[PDB]
Amino acid sequence: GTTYGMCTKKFSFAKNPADTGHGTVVLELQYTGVDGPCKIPISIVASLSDLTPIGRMVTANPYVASSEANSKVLVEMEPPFGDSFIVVGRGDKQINHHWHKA
Amino acid sequence: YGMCTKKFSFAKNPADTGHGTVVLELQYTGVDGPCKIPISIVASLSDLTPIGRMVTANPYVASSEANSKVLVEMEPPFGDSFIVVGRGDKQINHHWHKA
Repeated sequence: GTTYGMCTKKFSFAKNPADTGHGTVVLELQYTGVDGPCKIPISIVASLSDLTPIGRMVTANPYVASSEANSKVLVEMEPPFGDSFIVVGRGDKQINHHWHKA
Repeated sequence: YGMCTKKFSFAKNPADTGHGTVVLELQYTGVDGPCKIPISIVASLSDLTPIGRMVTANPYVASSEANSKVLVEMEPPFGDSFIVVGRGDKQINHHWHKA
């Protein structure tokens, strides 16, 4: 079927975020789980204490495409001016990467 | 990271989600990744102006590694439309109907 949940397992940053030539950043994620297809819990936040989404996901609503473990997904994003964190996963699964834009 | 240059294929029959969208599993054997997938919804093969909405907006082939699969979700208009992936002699298409 096509009833997909949020991915339940940890991701890793397979390649750390890098700037494009059009004012965005791209980040390669690797998914450790086998519950794909599943929706990636990714957002950009002001701090780890307030996970209100800010910034802009350019690759919006990305999915892990497969139940195969260690699948990779590339996400393009536009962090806000100033400080933010890219956060993937929730609770004890959460990984984070700080970003500063001047 | 420009547009992917090679022809894609669909891994399975395009699937109605029930909530008015279509999910496609795109396969790619090119080695020019990471690259942006040239996918859109159009009214007809004669007018490729994008219509509808990309739910999975701006999807990419994730790296230079061949043999990947990318899940794309799109909201076509009600009625007839075409899913189109690729350009020119690389273009593939699928006629979609939404009721």
